Amino acid sequence: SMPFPKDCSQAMLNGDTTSGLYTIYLNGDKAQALEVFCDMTSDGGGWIVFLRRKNGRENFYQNWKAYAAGFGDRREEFWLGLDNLNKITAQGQYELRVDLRDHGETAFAVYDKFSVGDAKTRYKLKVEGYSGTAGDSMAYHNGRSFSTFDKNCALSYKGAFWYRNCHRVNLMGRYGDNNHSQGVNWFHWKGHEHSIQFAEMKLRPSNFRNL
Ligand SMILES: Cc1nc(CN2CCC(CN)CC2)cs1
Repeated sequence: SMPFPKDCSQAMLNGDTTSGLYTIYLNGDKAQALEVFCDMTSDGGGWIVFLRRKNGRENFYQNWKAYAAGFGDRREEFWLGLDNLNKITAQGQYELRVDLRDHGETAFAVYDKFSVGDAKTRYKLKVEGYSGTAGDSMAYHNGRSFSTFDKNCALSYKGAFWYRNCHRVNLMGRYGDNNHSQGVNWFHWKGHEHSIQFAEMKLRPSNFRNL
């Protein structure tokens, strides 16, 4: 086992094949512990989950400081934090996976390259190299800074995201809200008048597939 695994891929290879809460260590530093939910089952596992929507119990209409730090219950609905995502994605080349489920239908998107810049970039999104069944709805968002109501699409749609003008992905939108562009949307799968029941965003090293 690795003593200070830097992501859920290093924590998995530690043999641990059950999804749930694990400690990772940013940059392998024992003083930078972070509790994360590891999805150890989806497409070979090793995924740090950083967003989960499943029941509408948690409020995602939150401010910059909340999006920077993270909020919620890692075992249920939560947001890991942009500062965490920046520090994880700085460690190497990561891939993004998005898992969606709504009334029994499932879809996914993988982006071979995923990074989140630091606070001086307003946590700029990079997403490249799409494959999947959900449809490439993140391309629209590529290179955009993060937006909250206090730093306007966030205000106008009551969510938070790497907004442009405004969105094709709104996974931090209002749960069960089928009003145009208000809900948990992935436009190229279910459009803007269909709020998705279940959504996860997760990351792991892009080289995991052949390590
Ligand atoms: C007493 C505290 N509550 C939190 C909330 N959230 C931040 C940790 C995690 C994101 N990195 C999701 C949950 C942090 S410290």
